Amino acid sequence: EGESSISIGYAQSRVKEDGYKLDKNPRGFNLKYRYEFNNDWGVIGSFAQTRRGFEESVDGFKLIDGDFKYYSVTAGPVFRINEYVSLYGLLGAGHGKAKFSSIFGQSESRSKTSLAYGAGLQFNPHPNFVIDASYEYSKLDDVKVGTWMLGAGYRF
Repeated sequence: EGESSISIGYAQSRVKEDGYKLDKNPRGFNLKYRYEFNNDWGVIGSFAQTRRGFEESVDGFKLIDGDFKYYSVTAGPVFRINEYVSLYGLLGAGHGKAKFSSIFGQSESRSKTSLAYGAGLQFNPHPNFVIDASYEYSKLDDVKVGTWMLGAGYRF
């Protein structure tokens, strides 16, 4: 196969809420995979996932929590700008999953569909050091979602 690069970073999605957490930022991880690095052209895929997890505390306002997970996947073309920098765009869709805890002969689950788009760039200050910066945003009529990713990887 062609040359591939592995990069990892932290992923957080800012969401509007009544007062959950301070920055309303959930904890998640983003794994990036690049196929056909070549030089003239290439492609890049972005994967991210997160889950609510706040320590129990008595505020009197209860905790929304929700015990749910959010997944999103995007992909797009990559074009080198100079001799060590490239610009690429991410396009796809975001999905959310939720499960209710109860005892029944069957289980119940619901899914949601949202648009996913964003942009990212690759910067290599050193041959063996690459910094990846990508972000994603979903457009909902009532819910506004802001997501950013920060990490680094190595070229293989």
